[PDB]
Order: sequence, then C-alpha cells, then structure tokens
Amino acid sequence: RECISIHVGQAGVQIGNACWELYCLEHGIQPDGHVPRAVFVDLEPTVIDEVRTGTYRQLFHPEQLITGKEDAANNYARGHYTIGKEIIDLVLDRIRKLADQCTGLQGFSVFHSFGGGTGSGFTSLLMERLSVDYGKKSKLEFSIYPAPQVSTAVVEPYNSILTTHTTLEHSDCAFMVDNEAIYDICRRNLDIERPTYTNLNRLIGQIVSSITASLRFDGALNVDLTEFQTNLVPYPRGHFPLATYAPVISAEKAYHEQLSVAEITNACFEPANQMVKCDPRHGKYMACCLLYRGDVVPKDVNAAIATIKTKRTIQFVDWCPTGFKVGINYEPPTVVPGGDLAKVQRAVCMLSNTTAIAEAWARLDHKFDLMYAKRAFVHWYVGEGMEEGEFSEAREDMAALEKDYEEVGVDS
Ligand SMILES: Nc1nc2c(ncn2[C@@H]2O[C@H](COP(=O)(O)OP(=O)(O)OP(=O)(O)O)[C@@H](O)[C@H]2O)c(=O)[nH]1
Ligand SMILES: [Mg+2]
Repeated sequence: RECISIHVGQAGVQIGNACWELYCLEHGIQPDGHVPRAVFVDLEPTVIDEVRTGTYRQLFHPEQLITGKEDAANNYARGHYTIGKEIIDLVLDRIRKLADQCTGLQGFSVFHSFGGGTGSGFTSLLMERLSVDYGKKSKLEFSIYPAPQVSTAVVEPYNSILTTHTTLEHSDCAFMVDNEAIYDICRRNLDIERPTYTNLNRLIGQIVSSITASLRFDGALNVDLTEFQTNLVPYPRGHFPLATYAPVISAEKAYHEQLSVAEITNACFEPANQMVKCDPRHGKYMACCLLYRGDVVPKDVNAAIATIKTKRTIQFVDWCPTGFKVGINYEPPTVVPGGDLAKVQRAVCMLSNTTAIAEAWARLDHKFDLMYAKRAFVHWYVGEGMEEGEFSEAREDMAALEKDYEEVGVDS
C-alpha cells in the first residue's frame, strides 16, 4: 500500500524538502502534526542540516536523516565505493527499519540527482542493495538528469553514465525531470528570470505530488505504483519516462485558468512543457500515464485522448495499439499559498517513455567520451577504488541503451 522514499544527494534533498512540503500542505498537517515516511542521505552535513535547521524541522526523526560529516566529492567513485560505502549499512537500516514498521508496502520512491557525488554514486549502491533485499517490490527512482547545456559539475557525465549503468539493472521505473528544460517553463510558461532552485523544486514538488500523494489517494480511476512500471515499461531496462504537468500557468500574469480538460491535455504534448530537454524531436511515445486530478469527466478524457490518438503528428510506437493509462483522481491540485503557481481546479501530470531520450542519453554519452578520451578527471576516481574497468565497462553499458532505445522504436 505505501511507498517509502529515499532522498539522496543535496539536490535530492532540496527537491525532497520541496516535494515533502507540498505534501502536508494539501493534507492539512502543519509543521508539527504526524510522521513522514522517508529518509535523507548526504555525505555533506550542512545540507541535511538545512532540514534540521530550516522549515519542516520537527516533522522528521533525527533517525531518518542520515549524514556523513565527511566529504561529499563531486565524484561517483568516492561516493559509491570509498566513502559512500561506510554509510550505506546505516542508510539501509532505516529503509529496513522504516520498511518493517508499515503494512504491506509497494516500494521506495528514490530521489537523486544523477550528476552528483552523493547522488550518483551512493544511490547507485543503495538502489543496488535494495534490488536484492526487496526484489519483490517497486523501485521507481525519480531523477534530475544533467542539463543538456547548462550542467554544473565539470565531470557531471562521469557521474551520470555511472549512476545509470549501476542503477539500470535495479530500478523499476525511473522518472526524469530535466533541470534546464524546467527553467524554460519558468521563463516561457510563468515568466520569471528569477527562478530560485527553491522553485524548480516546487515544480517537481508538484509533478511528484501527482504521482504518489494523490494517486495512492482514492479516486475515480486509481493507479497503483506497480500499475506504473506495468503500464509504463515495455522492457526490463529500468526505463525512464518523462514528467510533464499541464496547468503550469502563472498565478499573477495571465488568467484563463478555466481551461477545460480538452485544453490541459493538449498542453502536455507540446514539447515546451515537459520538464525535460528531450523535445519529441522524433521519439515516438510508447506509453503514457495520464494522471488527472480535480474535476474531470471520464468522457472528457475518453475523448480528449481520442482526439489525440488521431493527431498522428504525435506518432506512437507501432507495436503499441493503445498506450494511454488514464489515471483520474478527485481532489484538485494544491498550489503553494503564494509561490508563483496559478492554482487551477484540474491538472494533467502525464509521464511517458518516449523513443526521444534516444537523444538525451546520446548527447550525455558523447560528453563522457570526450573527457574519458583524455582521462580528464579520471585520477579522481581511480584513487577512490574504481578502475579503467568500471568506466569503460559502464560506457559499453549505456552503448546498448542507445541501441535499445533505438530498436524498441524507429522500426516496425
Ligand atoms: N531541480 C533541482 N536540481 C538541483 C537542485 N540542487 C541541485 N540540482 C542539480 O543537481 C546537480 C547538482 O548535484 P550536487 O549538488 O553537485 O551534488 P549532490 O548530488 O547533492 O551530491 P555531492 O556531489 O556529493 O554533493 C546539478 O545538475 C544541479 O543543477 C535542486 O534543488 N533542484
Ligand atoms: Mg551535496
């Protein structure tokens, strides 16, 4: 029934504090109410401390807040092997101590930031140690994969080609939200050149609320977590769909809010609104899980979608007749009291697997090579319990992820 969550890496923790905020906010549980149902991991104390100093301070147990005073290191190796190792046990312990206390759970919603040290590496083995300790569950990892041109870390790819290959054979469904492609939404669909990280977080903090929160919440067309991976992954590769939200209108500027279904659903497939720089440049969808929430008439959907199924310029895979999982919830969304999110009475958090990422992975793989081609910051990992193996052998890994996402599509 439940779904634990492990927010790993400063980012996964910032986003965590955010997604965790939106929660109580739409459940009437102020600062000090019940008890969360997740944990927080980081090898840099000062960040988890922010959850220990700032807002939502006492809504957590100093037990579900793991820290390694030591060093973060923007390098996979160190975070996965060398350092990150020391903490893992302890980490697990909570996701085994928190996993027990419950009643027939469904899985762990993992929150990490692909291209980091504590986020890429660590998790790599966290999800790793999970796939074995609970192979019998769902492993949906919600990632924030590398901005297409606006990356931060100098190494980023090293850290992301490595978190992909190690987690690939362990996740159930990996959701992806592109940090940059979300900015566009903040520039083009909300207008603000002042987007603090605290915003992107409010956003995913939204799209995510549509996943677990409301879905695990009764409705006219419930959709379990398992449901996802089933209706969402055509193949064992921990396939990565993309998150998209519909009413991303500004709560100040424009106001046409009352945008009946027929509109908000069409607003999902236009590439300028998908929290991912993977513009459907060719990527044929192969399965979409349209999660609606608020006042929505099933016919409105079983029509708004029909209209789409016949737009053709939206070309769905061949081997897939119908790939539209319609998830209907009741309670409308719940916008921050005064952030910058419109606040409509219905939304569409549609996520999907698109042959599109054939790109995004490509462009991120290429990156890697360029540097590896010169070993660049390699000495930083080797000296951290890794080898020419793990790199070269994780490169070959993704290689067959560029072929995979190619074969499962583009062909009939
Ligand atoms: N959406 C979003 N992205 C974030 C946030 N914080 C960081 N990121 C992104 O995630 C990546 C940064 O990872 P870091 O903060 O360097 O590292 P970490 O993953 O926390 O772990 P360490 O490297 O060991 O510190 C960059 O690509 C950032 O753009 C956040 O609050 N929200
Ligand atoms: Mg950090």
